[PDB]
Amino acid sequence: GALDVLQMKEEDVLKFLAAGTHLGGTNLDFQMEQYIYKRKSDGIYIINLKRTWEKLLLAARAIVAIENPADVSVISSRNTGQRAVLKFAAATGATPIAGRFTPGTFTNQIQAAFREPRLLVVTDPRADHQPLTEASYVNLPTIALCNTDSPLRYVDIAIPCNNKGAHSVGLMWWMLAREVLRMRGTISREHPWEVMPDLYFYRDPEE
RNA sequence: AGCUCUUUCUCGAUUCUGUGGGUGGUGGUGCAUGGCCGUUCUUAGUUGGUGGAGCGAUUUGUCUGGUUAAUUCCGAUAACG
Repeated sequence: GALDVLQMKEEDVLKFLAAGTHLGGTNLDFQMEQYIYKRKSDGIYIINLKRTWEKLLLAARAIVAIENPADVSVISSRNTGQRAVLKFAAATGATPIAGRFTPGTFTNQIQAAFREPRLLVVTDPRADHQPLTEASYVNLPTIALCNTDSPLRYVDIAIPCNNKGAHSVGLMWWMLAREVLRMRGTISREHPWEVMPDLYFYRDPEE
């Protein structure tokens, strides 16, 4: 949005630059091309950082529009997102799934794990492909974190970022939790937040 | 064998006689059947419900690999129980 109260600050841009979020792959799909700045002299694509913040605020404006927070479902089958989705679901009251998704969880009405959500958020479209393709049987809207070579086939909001691993995946979930809590009125739009980004990251060498 | 022939005593409504109808049969059909037994077959095999795939007969589950006397376990996984 145009508003100064929604503008991206210097201190967020430095946190993007320090985590590698702007660095894509060596390949580009034709659906992702509008999110790209340029290709480097070494064959790597640069993701446009202002495009990310608009698509992330549009995603937060979808997540705030659900009146019961337990109706939102959150997923990661790769390890680099598992701590991050568990912390996101603690900060705001969504339902997490981590590890293997069981086929038929959304469509086998009798099943012990059966559930019926209103919104679905996924960490990587190529890896999390079962809950994406299974959402096509039940009228379920979708948000996803997309790299330059991600296949867009059932996602309705794609957020441009490096999703390969490490600090970049944890930072995106932390920043999405910050803005949903801000615009619902639970924390300040000006005072810094008490939760450090480093709480969401995956398994750097411990000692 | 009073079976039958000659003879001349005996019993007492129980039988005899014609028609209808029964009853019995190690008689016929095991290619009309039940029950029982043998064999395919001594091996590891077989099947619903709800979900997914095909216009359909059908299929997945019931598996690439390792392990076991074993569809026995581990694990993998559009299937779950």
